[PDB]
Amino acid sequence: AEVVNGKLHLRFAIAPMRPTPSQTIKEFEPIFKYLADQLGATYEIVSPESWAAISVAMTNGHVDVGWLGPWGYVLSNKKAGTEVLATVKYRGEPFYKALIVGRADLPIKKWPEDAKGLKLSLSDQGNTSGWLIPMAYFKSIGIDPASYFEYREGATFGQNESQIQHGLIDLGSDMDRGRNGMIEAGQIDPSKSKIVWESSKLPNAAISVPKDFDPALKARITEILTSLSEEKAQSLMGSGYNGFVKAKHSDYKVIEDAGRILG
Repeated sequence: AEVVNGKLHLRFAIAPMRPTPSQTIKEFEPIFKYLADQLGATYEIVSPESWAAISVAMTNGHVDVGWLGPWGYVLSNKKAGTEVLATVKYRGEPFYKALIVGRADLPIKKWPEDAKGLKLSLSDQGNTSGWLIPMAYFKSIGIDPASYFEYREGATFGQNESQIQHGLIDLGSDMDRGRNGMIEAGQIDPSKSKIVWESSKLPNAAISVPKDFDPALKARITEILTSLSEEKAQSLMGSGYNGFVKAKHSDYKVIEDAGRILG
């Protein structure tokens, strides 16, 4: 962050919460514009296609305020001391769940013991719900996805849902709040898929700043976001996202723990 020609400038970044960067920016830029306006700041914004990429951007000093996925925040905190200021609310709650979605007609009565050799697609290794949590689940039951499934990694949630719907894979990861938004936007036909597995509750996205971020600004940003009403917040964000709660590192313990156990 710097003051340019007397005017504060902020660099924003948004994780790939919606299926494409343009959708993500169109739907969530307004909360960032609001934030910048409360500070009298200019801004710039990007939304990378992968979850790992926004973590790396924050770690490598390119981002003043980032909306990071949980594992992206934990990784960046470990590497660079990135600080979480607040957690986003979805339907009024600072949590969400990971999914494994399957084709609607997939036999699953003995899941996942009846799924050997099926085509499973996980997301990039920076994706909490899309990679970290499902990998932790398989490892907890002694399954190595790369040798158990016809396995692919690195897909986006948009690719996973599309490929399931069109019969190109059997199984793919998603997150509940993400799937909800895709159904609400008419982007998938939910008759063609079903939830096969859901995780326990996970902490939601981490509104994050670099380690040495200006303390006065940090405090203002936190108050600006957390003081929003549900109605005002929702007016500025994609459907379902409707506020922020003050957060700290220990709120992400379950994610840190999962990452540790996977090495």
